Amino acid sequence: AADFQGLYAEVKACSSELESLEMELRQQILVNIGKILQDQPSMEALEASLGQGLCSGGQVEPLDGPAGCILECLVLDSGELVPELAAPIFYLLGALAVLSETQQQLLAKALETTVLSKQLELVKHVLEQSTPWQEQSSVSLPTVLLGDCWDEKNPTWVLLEECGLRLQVESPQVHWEPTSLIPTSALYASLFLLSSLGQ
Repeated sequence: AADFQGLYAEVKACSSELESLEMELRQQILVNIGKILQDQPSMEALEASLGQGLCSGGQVEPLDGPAGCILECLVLDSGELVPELAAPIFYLLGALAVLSETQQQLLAKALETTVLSKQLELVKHVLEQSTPWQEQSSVSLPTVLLGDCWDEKNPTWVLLEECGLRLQVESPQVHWEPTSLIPTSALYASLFLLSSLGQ
C-alpha cells in the first residue's frame, strides 16, 4: 500500500519548519549534522535529549561538541525545546539511524558539495521509477547524475547498494527489490531533509 506520493507528502510536511528556518541556524545545524554523522554516539546522545525533551516538555540539558551546537539552535533561552524545530530534527535523526554507518559517512561527505542535490535527485528517481514498489523490476538511471565513473567505487553506487539494491554498470543499472523499500525510503527522507537545510 505504500507509494511515493505518501512518502513525499510525509517528508515534505516534516520539512516545512526546517525550510523556513533562518539561514544562519540552518547552516549551523547542517554543518554540525555533518560532524555527528561521523560520530554515532553523538547522534544517539542528541536523539536521547530531543526525544525526552519532546515528550516531556521540560528543560533540556545542554550537550557538548557538535551535538550541542545543533541542540542550541532548537531550544529557548529557558532551555525547553522549540517543538516545531526539534520534531523534524528528531525525525531526520530517526531516518539517518536506519542507514548503515557507510551510508552515514557518505552523506556527511555529500553535504559539503553540489553532490547532495544530485544524490537526492537520483534516489527520488529510483523510488518514483520503481513504482509499483511491490514488483521486482529494472530501473534506468540518468547517466549525467552518475558522475565520471559509474562502478562499485562510486558513492551513489555504494549508497544504493547499502539499501540492498543489486547494481550493475550497464543500463538498466538498478534491480529494484521490494525488500529495499524501507532503507531506500529512509535514504530519500534523509537526503530531502538535509537538502531542505542546505538551501
